[PDB]
Amino acid sequence: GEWEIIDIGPFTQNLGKFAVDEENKIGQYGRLTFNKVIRPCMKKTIYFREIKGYEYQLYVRASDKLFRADISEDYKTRGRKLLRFNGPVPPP
Amino acid sequence: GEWEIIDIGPFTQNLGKFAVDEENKIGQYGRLTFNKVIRPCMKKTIYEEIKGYEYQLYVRASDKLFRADISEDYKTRGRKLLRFNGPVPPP
Repeated sequence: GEWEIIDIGPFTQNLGKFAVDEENKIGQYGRLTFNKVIRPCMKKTIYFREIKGYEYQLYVRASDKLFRADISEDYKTRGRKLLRFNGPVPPP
Repeated sequence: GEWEIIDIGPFTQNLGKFAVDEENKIGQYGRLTFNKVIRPCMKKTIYEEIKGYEYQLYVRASDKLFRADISEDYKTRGRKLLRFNGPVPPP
């Protein structure tokens, strides 16, 4: 399964909040305040045709800094895990 | 304008080599050897009438992964390495 562009509406925004909420448990940057997920947002669907889960890559502004966050999502349960959180990075 | 994922092929391979060739002029990572373009490759089309394009690539060179952004001018066809960051983790 491949990567595709997705929009930055409510579902993506809540992915962003998840990422920042998970990074705040780790503490690597000190306490971040979620601002917004910006374009572009990418999803990889991991797989007759049957979806197992997804991988999201997002650019998340928090505390007015840009970070790159990768999130895995389970298709059946919608359990969610923060795989990576990099930055600050410049915009794509 | 819009971002899109594009297929990996000869075009991306040449952008990858360009990035590494340009970064080697800068010198920030020493002499890098091009290895591979890894998925995905993203392109943005910028409108003014087309003004130009912007590429984001994940480029393996000297067995380290870097993120490279390349701009391309529609009228001149000139290309520039805007940045080359890393090592970064895989997408």
